[PDB]
Formats: sequence, C-alpha cells, structure tokens
Amino acid sequence: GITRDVQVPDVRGQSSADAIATLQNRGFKIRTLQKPDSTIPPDHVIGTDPAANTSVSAGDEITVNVSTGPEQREIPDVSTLTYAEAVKKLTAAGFGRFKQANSPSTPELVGKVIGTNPPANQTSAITNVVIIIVGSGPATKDIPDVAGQTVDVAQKNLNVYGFTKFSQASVDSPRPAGEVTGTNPPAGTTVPVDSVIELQVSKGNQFVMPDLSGMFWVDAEPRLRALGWTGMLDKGADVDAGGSQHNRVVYQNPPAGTGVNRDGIITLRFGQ
Repeated sequence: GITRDVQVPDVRGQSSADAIATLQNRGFKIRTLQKPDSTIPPDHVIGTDPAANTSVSAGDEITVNVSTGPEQREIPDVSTLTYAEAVKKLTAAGFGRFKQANSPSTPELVGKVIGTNPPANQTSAITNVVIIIVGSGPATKDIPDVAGQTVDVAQKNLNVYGFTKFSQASVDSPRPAGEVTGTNPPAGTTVPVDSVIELQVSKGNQFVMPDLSGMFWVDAEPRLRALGWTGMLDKGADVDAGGSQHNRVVYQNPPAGTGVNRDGIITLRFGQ
C-alpha cells in the first residue's frame, strides 16, 4: 500500500547550493557531475533526477548535473627542436590551431623554435590559434683555428666559410713573415659572415746576410748592392793605418750567418 519509503521534495530551478542544502539538511547525499563548457546544463540546477521525486529511503544519493565554465587549455611546454611534438601538443590540447613562422634570429635561436607569439604557459581557447616562430636563416658562423698557416691560406679558409672581409695585421715576431699568428677573435667564436675578420700575421722582418768578414770594401760594396741591399751604410773617416787596414773591413756589426733586420743596417769600417 503506502510506501514507507519517503518522497523527497525537489527544489530544482534555483541553485546548486539551495538544492544540495535541502537534501543535506534531510540527511541525503548527492553526486555532482561536472562537465566542461556551459553549452550543456549550467552549474545551477535547472533539472534534477526523479529519484528524489520517487519514494526512496532516507539517505540516498541524488545525482546533480553540473557544468563548468568555458574550456581553455594551458599551453604545454615542448623542446624547441621538436616542432613535431609542439604541433602534436596543440592538437592534443584540443584547438590544434597553429602557424609556423620562420624568422631570422640570433645564431643560438636559429635552427629551433623560439616559442609561440602568444604566452606559452598561459591559457588559450580551443578555438584560438597559436602562431609559432622558429629561428631560421643564420649569417653567423664560427671561425676555425688558423695559426701556422700562411696569410694566403688563412684568407682562403675564411673566404670558404663566407667571411669575405679580412684584414691582416703584421707584427714583428721570431716567427717568419707570412705565418698567421692567429686571429682577433679566437677559434670557435661565432661571428657574422659579413664582419671583417682580422688575421694577425707574424712578421719576421729579418733576412740572413752572407759573410763579408775580413774582405775589402771593394768586394763588400758590389756584393751588398747586388743582393738588393737598401738601408744605411756607415762610411766613416779614411784612416791610413797600414796594410792590415787598407780598404779591409774591420768588423761587421750584424754577424754573418744570422738574420739581419729588414733595414739591413750594416756597420762596417775600413781604414783607408
């Protein structure tokens, strides 16, 4: 006959709080089901389940249908070199709306994704499109080790790398003239190909002078002139000192057999 089960008053059409409050007061329990987006029944009670409207035992669980606000996704982080995973991630994020832009960038960002133009840690809508920019187009390269090679070879190596602008600075060195001492920037330094690279060149500024010891100046003179000597000649006073000194070279300031300065300055003396 009459059910000892109790029919539970419904209060749908108001709010979740009021509905739950009524049931909770009576000792009933509820189950709340959330669904993302408000295109489906809002979090406020518009409808309920007739379980409560039926005679049930006091202390049952009534299901309430709730929806949560608009769906947005926070953008997952991905390795910049892994564009495939990046696009995958936007796709797995719902929207899957992405653009790929290439921009000439600083050498370190070239070759990989730099990020997204909109904030990549923040939320984007499922209808929102994210433009992703990848660094492309380098005009920078790292200069190789170039020391011990000739200037001609050095400039050639630099030109091969695309460094068309070079300048060579020659400084005196024990190292022979022509050997590249090194470069202004060290090896491995990434620089623009359109930059002017400085090749520092060893300048020996020395050439070996042949023996002229104990000979006559009548021999010394044509020999020096013949070898293309052009410097400063020290001819002092003519001194009659005897046979040992007659037109004989007394000493040669730069020792025979070694390298003499680029000037070639020879100090020699003869008597008369």
